[PDB]
Amino acid sequence: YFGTLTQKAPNWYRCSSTRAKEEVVGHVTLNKEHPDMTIECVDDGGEFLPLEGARSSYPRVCHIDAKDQDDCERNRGFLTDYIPGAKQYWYKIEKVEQNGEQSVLYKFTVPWILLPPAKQRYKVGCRYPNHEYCFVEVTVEPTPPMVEGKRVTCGYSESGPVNLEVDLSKNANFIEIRCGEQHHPQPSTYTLQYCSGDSVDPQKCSPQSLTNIFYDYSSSWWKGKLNGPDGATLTIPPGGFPEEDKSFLVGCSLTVDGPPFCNVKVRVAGNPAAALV
Repeated sequence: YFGTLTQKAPNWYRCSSTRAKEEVVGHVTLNKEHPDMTIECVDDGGEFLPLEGARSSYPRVCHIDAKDQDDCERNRGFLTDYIPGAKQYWYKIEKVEQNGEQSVLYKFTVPWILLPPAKQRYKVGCRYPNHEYCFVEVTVEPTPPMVEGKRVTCGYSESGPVNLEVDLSKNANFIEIRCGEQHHPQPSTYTLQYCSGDSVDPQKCSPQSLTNIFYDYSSSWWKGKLNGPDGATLTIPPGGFPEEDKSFLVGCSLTVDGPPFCNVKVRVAGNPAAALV
């Protein structure tokens, strides 16, 4: 049931219902420099795979291991499970007529600031009523981990933990940490505990009380969830700062318990600063 897939440009593929003898699969990579892709389905008398997936208010995609059109569609996933915040209007759809050939063009663009914190793979393509199909696999590259001011955006890599450091002090007393809606906090008890070990890996975390770090500590100093849409914000009242410089580890895991990990070392400045003793 293989349709015939040809590449017209990087991230632009064309499928027709001409029966090919071997399965050819397209390969798209979406990142900041190449935030868009085009799927072109030839109408031989031209639907995006999965059917309706580029028109619906909840956009839908194939699992990356779908074996064919029916396997894809009977198991169709949600685009937002791969890219949080994805919207139908990230697709622009066009009918094109050329020299007696009708095709439909589905051009998908990810706003680059919304690239996910971990690499994702799904696939889409073209499908026909007689069950013919072409797959185009989509790799969505991640937003780099970063610390911008006091906002810490975690990220995940299979080639090792991500380590980020950020500062807290009396006069710059809040930080925001984002694990992403797809991921998970470490330790899970982070509003009460930090990792005294050298990783937020549950096997290495060695959770200890945040009363080791702050004075008059309260879990109420955290607002928002680490895996909520805006991450979690930790705000330290001025009296909360100890006399000594300190640090603690909090972070994120890809899955509830498992790697990759993102380790955020929060460096707490002692109060008073030496100038003001």
